[PDB]
Amino acid sequence: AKSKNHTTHNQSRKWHRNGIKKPRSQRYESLKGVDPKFLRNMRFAKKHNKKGLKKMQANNAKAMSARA
RNA sequence: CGGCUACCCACCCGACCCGUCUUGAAACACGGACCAAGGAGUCUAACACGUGCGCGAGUCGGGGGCUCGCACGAAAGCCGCCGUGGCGCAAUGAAGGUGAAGGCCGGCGCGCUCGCCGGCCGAGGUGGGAUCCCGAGGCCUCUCCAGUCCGCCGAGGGGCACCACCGGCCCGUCUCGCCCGCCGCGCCGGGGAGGUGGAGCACGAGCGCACGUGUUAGGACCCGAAAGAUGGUGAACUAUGCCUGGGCAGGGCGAAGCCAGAGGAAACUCUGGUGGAGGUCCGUAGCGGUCCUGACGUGCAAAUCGGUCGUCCGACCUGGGUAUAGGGGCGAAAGACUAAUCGAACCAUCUAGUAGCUGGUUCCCUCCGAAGUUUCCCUCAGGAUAGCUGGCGCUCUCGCCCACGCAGUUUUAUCCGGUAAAGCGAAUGAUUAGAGGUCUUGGGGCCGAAACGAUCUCAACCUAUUCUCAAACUUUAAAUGGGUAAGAAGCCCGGCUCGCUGGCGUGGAGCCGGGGUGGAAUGCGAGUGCCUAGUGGGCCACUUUUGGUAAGCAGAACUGGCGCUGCGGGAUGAACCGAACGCCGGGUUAAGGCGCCCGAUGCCGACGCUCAUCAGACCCCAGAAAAGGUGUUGGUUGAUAUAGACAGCAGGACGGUGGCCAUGGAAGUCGGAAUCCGCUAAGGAGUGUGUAACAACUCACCUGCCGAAUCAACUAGCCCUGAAAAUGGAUGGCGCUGGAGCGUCGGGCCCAUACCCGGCCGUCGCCGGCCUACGCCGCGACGAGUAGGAGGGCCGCUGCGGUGAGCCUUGAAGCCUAGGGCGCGGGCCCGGGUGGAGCCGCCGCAGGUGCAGAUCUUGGUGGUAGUAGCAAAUAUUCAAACGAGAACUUUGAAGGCCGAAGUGGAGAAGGGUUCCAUGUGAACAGCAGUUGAACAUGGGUCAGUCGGUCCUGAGAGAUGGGCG
RNA sequence: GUACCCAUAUCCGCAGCAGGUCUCCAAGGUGAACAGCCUCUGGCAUGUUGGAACAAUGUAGGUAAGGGAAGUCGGCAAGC
RNA sequence: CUGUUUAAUUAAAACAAAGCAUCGCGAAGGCCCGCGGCGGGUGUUGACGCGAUGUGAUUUCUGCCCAGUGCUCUGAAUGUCAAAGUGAAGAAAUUCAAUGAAGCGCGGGUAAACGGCGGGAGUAACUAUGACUCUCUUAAGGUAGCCAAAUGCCUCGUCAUCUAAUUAGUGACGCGCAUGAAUGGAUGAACGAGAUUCCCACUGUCCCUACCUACUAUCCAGCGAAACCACAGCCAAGGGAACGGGCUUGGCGGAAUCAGCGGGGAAAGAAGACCCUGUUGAGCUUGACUCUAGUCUGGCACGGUGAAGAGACAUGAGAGG
RNA sequence: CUUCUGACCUUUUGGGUUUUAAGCAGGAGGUGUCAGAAAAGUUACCACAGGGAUAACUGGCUUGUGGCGGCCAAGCGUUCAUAGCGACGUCGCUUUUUGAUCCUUCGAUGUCGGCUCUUCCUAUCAUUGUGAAGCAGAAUUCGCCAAGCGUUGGAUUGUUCACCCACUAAUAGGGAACGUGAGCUGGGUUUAGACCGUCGUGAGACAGGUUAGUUUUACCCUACUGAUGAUGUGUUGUUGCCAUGGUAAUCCUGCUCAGUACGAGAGGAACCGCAGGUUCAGACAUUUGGUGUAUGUGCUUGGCUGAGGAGCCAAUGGGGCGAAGCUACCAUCUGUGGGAUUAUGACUGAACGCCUCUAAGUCAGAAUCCCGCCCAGGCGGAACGAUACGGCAGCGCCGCGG
Ligand SMILES: [Mg+2]
Ligand SMILES: [Mg+2]
Ligand SMILES: [Mg+2]
Ligand SMILES: [Mg+2]
Ligand SMILES: [Mg+2]
Ligand SMILES: [Mg+2]
Ligand SMILES: [Mg+2]
Ligand SMILES: [Mg+2]
Ligand SMILES: [Mg+2]
Ligand SMILES: [Mg+2]
Ligand SMILES: [Mg+2]
Ligand SMILES: [Mg+2]
Ligand SMILES: [Mg+2]
Ligand SMILES: [Mg+2]
Ligand SMILES: [Mg+2]
Ligand SMILES: [Mg+2]
Ligand SMILES: [Mg+2]
Ligand SMILES: [Mg+2]
Ligand SMILES: [Mg+2]
Ligand SMILES: [Mg+2]
Ligand SMILES: [Mg+2]
Ligand SMILES: [Mg+2]
Ligand SMILES: [Mg+2]
Ligand SMILES: [Mg+2]
Ligand SMILES: [Mg+2]
Ligand SMILES: [Mg+2]
Ligand SMILES: [Mg+2]
Ligand SMILES: [Mg+2]
Ligand SMILES: [Mg+2]
Ligand SMILES: [Mg+2]
Ligand SMILES: [Mg+2]
Ligand SMILES: [Mg+2]
Ligand SMILES: [Mg+2]
Ligand SMILES: [Mg+2]
Ligand SMILES: [Mg+2]
Ligand SMILES: [Mg+2]
Ligand SMILES: [Mg+2]
Ligand SMILES: [Mg+2]
Ligand SMILES: [Mg+2]
Ligand SMILES: [Mg+2]
Ligand SMILES: [Mg+2]
Ligand SMILES: [Mg+2]
Ligand SMILES: [Mg+2]
Ligand SMILES: [Mg+2]
Ligand SMILES: [Mg+2]
Ligand SMILES: [Mg+2]
Ligand SMILES: [Mg+2]
Ligand SMILES: [Mg+2]
Ligand SMILES: [Mg+2]
Ligand SMILES: [Mg+2]
Ligand SMILES: [Mg+2]
Ligand SMILES: [Mg+2]
Ligand SMILES: [Mg+2]
Ligand SMILES: [Mg+2]
Ligand SMILES: [Mg+2]
Ligand SMILES: [Mg+2]
Ligand SMILES: [Mg+2]
Ligand SMILES: [Mg+2]
Ligand SMILES: [Mg+2]
Ligand SMILES: [Mg+2]
Ligand SMILES: [Mg+2]
Ligand SMILES: [Mg+2]
Ligand SMILES: [Mg+2]
Ligand SMILES: [Mg+2]
Ligand SMILES: [Mg+2]
Ligand SMILES: [Mg+2]
Ligand SMILES: [Mg+2]
Ligand SMILES: [Mg+2]
Ligand SMILES: [Mg+2]
Ligand SMILES: [Mg+2]
Ligand SMILES: [Mg+2]
Ligand SMILES: [Mg+2]
Ligand SMILES: [Mg+2]
Ligand SMILES: [Mg+2]
Ligand SMILES: [Mg+2]
Ligand SMILES: [Mg+2]
Ligand SMILES: [Mg+2]
Ligand SMILES: [Mg+2]
Ligand SMILES: [Mg+2]
Ligand SMILES: [Mg+2]
Ligand SMILES: [Mg+2]
Ligand SMILES: [Mg+2]
Ligand SMILES: [Mg+2]
Ligand SMILES: [Mg+2]
Ligand SMILES: [Mg+2]
Ligand SMILES: [Mg+2]
Ligand SMILES: [Mg+2]
Ligand SMILES: [Mg+2]
Ligand SMILES: [Mg+2]
Ligand SMILES: [Mg+2]
Ligand SMILES: [Mg+2]
Ligand SMILES: [Mg+2]
Ligand SMILES: [Mg+2]
Ligand SMILES: [Mg+2]
Ligand SMILES: [Mg+2]
Ligand SMILES: [Mg+2]
Ligand SMILES: [Mg+2]
Ligand SMILES: [Mg+2]
Ligand SMILES: [Mg+2]
Ligand SMILES: [Mg+2]
Ligand SMILES: [Mg+2]
Ligand SMILES: [Mg+2]
Ligand SMILES: [Mg+2]
Ligand SMILES: [Mg+2]
Ligand SMILES: [Mg+2]
Ligand SMILES: [Mg+2]
Ligand SMILES: [Mg+2]
Ligand SMILES: [Mg+2]
Ligand SMILES: [Mg+2]
Ligand SMILES: [Mg+2]
Ligand SMILES: [Mg+2]
Ligand SMILES: [Mg+2]
Ligand SMILES: [Mg+2]
Ligand SMILES: [Mg+2]
Ligand SMILES: [Mg+2]
Ligand SMILES: [Mg+2]
Ligand SMILES: [Mg+2]
Ligand SMILES: [Mg+2]
Ligand SMILES: [Mg+2]
Ligand SMILES: [Mg+2]
Ligand SMILES: [Mg+2]
Ligand SMILES: [Mg+2]
Ligand SMILES: [Mg+2]
Ligand SMILES: [Mg+2]
Ligand SMILES: [Mg+2]
Ligand SMILES: [Mg+2]
Ligand SMILES: [Mg+2]
Ligand SMILES: [Mg+2]
Ligand SMILES: [Mg+2]
Ligand SMILES: [Mg+2]
Ligand SMILES: [Mg+2]
Ligand SMILES: [Mg+2]
Ligand SMILES: [Mg+2]
Ligand SMILES: [Mg+2]
Ligand SMILES: [Mg+2]
Ligand SMILES: [Mg+2]
Ligand SMILES: [Mg+2]
Repeated sequence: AKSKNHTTHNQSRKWHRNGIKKPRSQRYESLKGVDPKFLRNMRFAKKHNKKGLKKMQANNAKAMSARA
């Protein structure tokens, strides 16, 4: 009662049927796992961007449109 | 005259018997004698997903009620103040409980990491994103003005679905914090800011019906066990008691008791009779069954027969009645017997019990098409999980100087490794040998009373060297290989925000706006989701490799193949070498081959080698080495030959010197040291022949005749030796020798389903037409296939609603058919003949729906075959009769057997009319029959005194009683 | 109740199956005898068929010159 | 010894058996059955009996071990000790303590109860063998006997006899792998359908076969099946699932047959009884696991009357260091 | 599941207070078969579903082990490497030893040994023909062609093997599914009974020993043996031929040769021949012996026919003789030559001016081989005979024409 124990034959020819493609990798990669201190920085950074970035950036857009 | 045909026959070539387990099937693996009918994935519940329909934040009457009692009405219809209820619309906590809105602007409180107020909008934002919109400019017959109208658009705008990310909100917890509320001021509530767990929200998509697939529970694809439980039936065989009856020829051995005689003093002894005891001896019936391992062994028989046997007054044999009943009985004990069954009887039910295990698993065509691997399991014949497959789609991309994305690939850069190899005078580990040196000893020798007093030697040590190694060593270090990059997600500029960081407006991230896509080669359409079958027993080949002596052995790596696969070669084959398959006509080739089987060299083919008394003849491959050859053929390196070798013929083979060792010979000749010189042409102070010794003689050495190559080693091609196995045999055979062998090649030639060209069918894709739009044509690329999956079937069987002014007694169904056809088929249509009363087409619908098998079930018939076989116990013959008919019936005669423990005369149990007569001879009697126990008709069993009835026995059984 | 078989053909054994089954009566000769053999009373046609011939092998039986276990696991079988 | 047994493979050396032992029990008992009752059986019985075993005539014998394992007797002797009962803490559920039946452990006996019975080293005026001596050691270390046996591996042990020759048979030897005393040892007249060897007589068992009879078998008259059967049946070699009939290449091959014969058809019988797997079972056994009838105890009821003594509690007085 | 810890935690079901219990969060108590069942043995009385995924028997690959060889030459062999051996090493062959593997069969291939019987191999024990020896003769040893023909009788053990006695010319080695069970035998192994020893507390085990223990069927096809036959020649018969197949003869002794050769002697040959024998084959029955049912003859037991006479029955009643026939190595008879050649020995003669058996040529040469002699004669053929009345016929050769 003895059988062939382990092999890796006929494995590459199975793997390359559908193809060994890459893992997609879309834009704006997943941001979990990054440094919590940096993340606590960047969240308040974003919400205060969206808070105070109206007036002076609108001024600078008017200024750069007047220049060009 | 034409004709395909399931008619028959001839011929060439191909051609092993199907189904399944299997890596492998024609297998000396299993199932199948033949034929007809039956025969296997159904139904319900539940779930998931896809599909079709209706309604839609709803939906559903499936439970009831309502209508007159009408076949189809067990239908259908209605309810809505019948929505009770299911599922969903809201999740989350263990629970107490709690429970999804933000954005934009203006202002205030220190706008302070902070809260409040006022207005408006309303599910935030970033990058892609089908579509839509706008549009510079572009183009339509003289020049001006014209409008629709035409179409491409660089670029720009809003942006569906969906994807990716950030931000927001709810609930549970954790951390840090301060403020507010007051049916009552408290170990009371409410709130804030962060990081986390959630099956969440972030404008909802379900519900009902039906169909498909898959999974699970059910007898659940079909058949299959040894078992277990419940409840009953058996002691007619057998086991053992008990009761009541029955049975056992003759003989041999000769105890107790007795008698007589003799002896003795007594005790008692001796001799001859009588006597008839024995779990006693030979042997009959009876009972058993040892041996022949005899006969038989599809028998006479599901345990017999024939010889030969054991025991027969006994623990004997035996009939009837009666008792003991299944985990129980009984057992002189063998686990034997208990109705042909016993190491747990028989019958029915639970029961269609269970099975990871064998066997089977029924119509066609089209398309796609595997795996025998990872992990886990009391897992190792199995399952779950990934991987491989198929189906269903969906989202984009095309068509009208350049795209998106991708890659079993290369290049250009750039990293990584520690194997092949190499290395030890580089570490570690082993290891050979020589040389040099003088510190250290011990040990040898010598000068010496002794002294590192001096010296020689030894080992050890060190120094540079030298030979060989390493999977568990290494400085070095390949080839093959692995990753990344080769641009708009990128550059560059400018600015805002940050509680993070901090000399610094510093760093880093994020956000916003702007600017310029031509950034290696080559090829292609890509991305993505669901469901899920089969698979989880492998094997071979090149190369690299582990264990082993080795294997057609076991175990690995990379790639291919076989399995799942044909075809052309290797004769024959799974795996080899070419090459992969729709059906065909022409041409060409591949791998191979061209004496003849057998298509092609039937070339005035090229060059050489080899003769075998066992030749040789093509990867895998199907038998051979070490060694040797003056067999021949090349080749290498030397040595001789013109001042003549080489072998052949001819001449000699001395002298100082019978030199010396000896006096056994030796005057070169068994043995010993040696060894010079002269003459020459050269002689060896003599190789040997032979006289025991003296001697002729030769060899070494020398010279003539001679005429041109010769000698010695060594090497590799063919061939030979080495070479021996069982039935007679294998380059395939026949054969084959100026080849039909070996090696080198050439020119022609042969052919596979490969390639090309052309036709035809189908699939797929890309379309085209306002012609069954589910049809029609057009274009082009392709078609293999087991397990498996889908699609189509105007394939088929049976039934139901609809329809064909369907079909038929002027002949339907079914059956047969050397008849005519169609389709690639499933099958069908017509003709002809039987046949005698129902049948089909189409659109839907619903199934107990299609046979070769399952040692399938039932029914029938073959081959074997007019065969084996009608043989245990001696045996018949003649005449006559009745009769269609006489080996068997009956009578006579004759000859026989059974031979009184019978083949006789009568009974018990059992059988039930068989008893008897008459009549028949169809079937039965295993041949026949006038016969019978066969069939048909009709008869026969007479009792106070024969027995049952009556009695009790072994026992069985009722009331009283007790238990249940 | 009373027939009949009571068994190599009326029972059981799947049957007209050499199997099995309970008892009584039992002559003459030989002989010890109901031993085996032959007759008599009393039954019977040879046991589910016949004819022709006399091969092998058989199955049952019987002899053998010399030697007497040499055969064979064994004197098994047969013979004394 | 006679007897009996596995009917349908064994006839025995097995079984019983008389004889010998051993054990329980004086009836409110032993040993059993039974679902149940003082229901049955032994029992219509009473130790010369009933019940349960071992051994197996007589004759002669019955050795040594209580360590293990059983069995048994003994005492609340004292550790362990279950319900119920007592007492304490607590609002109570509950908790704790003391007391403590059987049994277990402690102690005694038993081997005609199961069973068991050593190995070294030296040592005698030729060598060997070794009575003796020392040591470790167990509970005891095989005593009387007996043997290459039915028990002895090595093994065809060694010697003698038997035969020409003997792995056989007998007789003796004994540090006997691993003999042995009721697990019975050793003899032993009679008898074994028991097993083995040799001798005499006898013979077809043989050298060596031959013949004869009966019944078949043969042919014919009649009447006639069954097993089995993919297809059918000539061989060599090769390859192949590795030993073809069928494939390939060769050898070759005439219809239809009868009587034989057993080489083949890996013939036919039978889903291998040997082996392995199964998470398939049944017999059995015990110091496997989980239980249970039966049984031994303790408690509570049925369950009463009379007398006496005490353990300890309840109360207070006196001694008490 | 238990246990412990943490919160002024939650729930403890009509509402409260307290005990208790449940819960959240995180630590421990174990699953060593370690992703975790709680677990002893035996079956020879066994059963069931299966496996050739998996042993025992053969077959196949392999050749360590076994057996059989070859090369080199240190030595042994009085001297002397190779007459005969040969270490140290080394290369092979064999499948008759054992082992390895699991490829085939587990819905069965009957398993050891013996008896009988056929054929084959050669790695030759003897015989024929030869060569070499440390071959004087004899007796041996080693080689070559060579498997034609032989290779026995017995005691033991079941044996293969082994060992022994005796014969012999010699007691060679093997294969064919470890040939051969529808041929036997069943002694052993290998069931169920039983005993003994060891082991196990036990059911029981023991390639430890002893003993008793059912061996099935052929009529199918092929093969083989034997017998009818079948095709063509018109029929049919006689006489025959031979293609092909089969093959059988073999060995020893005595007497002369001769106690001669040879040998110091002890010892001791060979050829031709002449007698026989062994083994085998083919016959045959005059003799000898069997057989005996001419049921031939004559005794004889018991019974039967009244008795003598004649007979009969007793599964051929017994035994005494015995015809014919069948038969025996238990009687007798017969068994035979030609050719090419192998091994070897030579001749002539080059290669190689010599030599040489070889290179071309030749010769002698045998139990081998083939044929003769001897068996059977084919989908093989000859030569010859007669070739169909009766009453028409019928049938042949020749000529025809339709
Ligand atoms: Mg596997
Ligand atoms: Mg299987
Ligand atoms: Mg296999
Ligand atoms: Mg097949
Ligand atoms: Mg089959
Ligand atoms: Mg069959
Ligand atoms: Mg049918
Ligand atoms: Mg509601
Ligand atoms: Mg059970
Ligand atoms: Mg039961
Ligand atoms: Mg019952
Ligand atoms: Mg009875
Ligand atoms: Mg007696
Ligand atoms: Mg006697
Ligand atoms: Mg007798
Ligand atoms: Mg008798
Ligand atoms: Mg009997
Ligand atoms: Mg009998
Ligand atoms: Mg028999
Ligand atoms: Mg027979
Ligand atoms: Mg007697
Ligand atoms: Mg039972
Ligand atoms: Mg029975
Ligand atoms: Mg079923
Ligand atoms: Mg069933
Ligand atoms: Mg597995
Ligand atoms: Mg797919
Ligand atoms: Mg490495
Ligand atoms: Mg290396
Ligand atoms: Mg499936
Ligand atoms: Mg599997
Ligand atoms: Mg392998
Ligand atoms: Mg394998
Ligand atoms: Mg497969
Ligand atoms: Mg493939
Ligand atoms: Mg292929
Ligand atoms: Mg081919
Ligand atoms: Mg080939
Ligand atoms: Mg082929
Ligand atoms: Mg073509
Ligand atoms: Mg070519
Ligand atoms: Mg040709
Ligand atoms: Mg050469
Ligand atoms: Mg040849
Ligand atoms: Mg296809
Ligand atoms: Mg009618
Ligand atoms: Mg129709
Ligand atoms: Mg029809
Ligand atoms: Mg129906
Ligand atoms: Mg059906
Ligand atoms: Mg059918
Ligand atoms: Mg089928
Ligand atoms: Mg069948
Ligand atoms: Mg049938
Ligand atoms: Mg039939
Ligand atoms: Mg016959
Ligand atoms: Mg017949
Ligand atoms: Mg008869
Ligand atoms: Mg008449
Ligand atoms: Mg008449
Ligand atoms: Mg008759
Ligand atoms: Mg008689
Ligand atoms: Mg009678
Ligand atoms: Mg009849
Ligand atoms: Mg009549
Ligand atoms: Mg009558
Ligand atoms: Mg009647
Ligand atoms: Mg009267
Ligand atoms: Mg009376
Ligand atoms: Mg009663
Ligand atoms: Mg009467
Ligand atoms: Mg009878
Ligand atoms: Mg009888
Ligand atoms: Mg009488
Ligand atoms: Mg009388
Ligand atoms: Mg008298
Ligand atoms: Mg009869
Ligand atoms: Mg005789
Ligand atoms: Mg005689
Ligand atoms: Mg005699
Ligand atoms: Mg013997
Ligand atoms: Mg006898
Ligand atoms: Mg006699
Ligand atoms: Mg009895
Ligand atoms: Mg018997
Ligand atoms: Mg009693
Ligand atoms: Mg005694
Ligand atoms: Mg004792
Ligand atoms: Mg004690
Ligand atoms: Mg208590
Ligand atoms: Mg005491
Ligand atoms: Mg001594
Ligand atoms: Mg002793
Ligand atoms: Mg003798
Ligand atoms: Mg003997
Ligand atoms: Mg002992
Ligand atoms: Mg003992
Ligand atoms: Mg034939
Ligand atoms: Mg063959
Ligand atoms: Mg092969
Ligand atoms: Mg073969
Ligand atoms: Mg062979
Ligand atoms: Mg066959
Ligand atoms: Mg053929
Ligand atoms: Mg025949
Ligand atoms: Mg036969
Ligand atoms: Mg089976
Ligand atoms: Mg398993
Ligand atoms: Mg059983
Ligand atoms: Mg409560
Ligand atoms: Mg309450
Ligand atoms: Mg695990
Ligand atoms: Mg068990
Ligand atoms: Mg037993
Ligand atoms: Mg296998
Ligand atoms: Mg095998
Ligand atoms: Mg088979
Ligand atoms: Mg068989
Ligand atoms: Mg066979
Ligand atoms: Mg021969
Ligand atoms: Mg054999
Ligand atoms: Mg036997
Ligand atoms: Mg035996
Ligand atoms: Mg036995
Ligand atoms: Mg016997
Ligand atoms: Mg035949
Ligand atoms: Mg001939
Ligand atoms: Mg005579
Ligand atoms: Mg005579
Ligand atoms: Mg006579
Ligand atoms: Mg007389
Ligand atoms: Mg007279
Ligand atoms: Mg007379
Ligand atoms: Mg008479
Ligand atoms: Mg007579
Ligand atoms: Mg003869
Ligand atoms: Mg010659």
